[PDB]
Amino acid sequence: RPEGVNRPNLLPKGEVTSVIDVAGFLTPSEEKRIITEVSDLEKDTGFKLRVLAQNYPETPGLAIREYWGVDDNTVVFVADPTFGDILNFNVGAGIDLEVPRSFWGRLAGKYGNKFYWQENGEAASILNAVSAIDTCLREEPGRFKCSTVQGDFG
Ligand SMILES: [Ca+2]
Repeated sequence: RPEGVNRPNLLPKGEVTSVIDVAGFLTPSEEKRIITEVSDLEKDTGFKLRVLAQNYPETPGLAIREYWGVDDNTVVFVADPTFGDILNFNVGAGIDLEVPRSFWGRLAGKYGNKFYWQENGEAASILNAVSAIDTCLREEPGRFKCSTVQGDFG
């Protein structure tokens, strides 16, 4: 409970990037793979997935608002083992309209439970969750949209 953490100092230095890995969970090559996926998704759908890997309270926190221009089309994925579900999804109102709410909890259960996180490591959890979000958001509308999660079969 620190007034809401707001640390511009923990933002990356140069040009905006859609991955802030404060915690050191991802290699540069893993970061690059997420950046590619996230760019493509945004190009194809207009949805903005942004990834913040952190250990609270070492977070840019409220600083990410201006940084990423957080809006109705933004899902902020916080991966942080200090808080609750480890995999935390902050879902813009525009995404919320297209995705069943149960999806985020199912995604968190699958790739975010503490056994999966410890066994497979932080990178694998994050990468697998990014891909499942990408897949979900790209689905055509329908009564069974995102009722299953990527990897369920494949
Ligand atoms: Ca890193």
